Amino acid sequence: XPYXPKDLX
Repeated sequence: XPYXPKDLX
């Protein structure tokens, strides 16, 4: 997604 860790996105 718009902000977070690599595998969240």
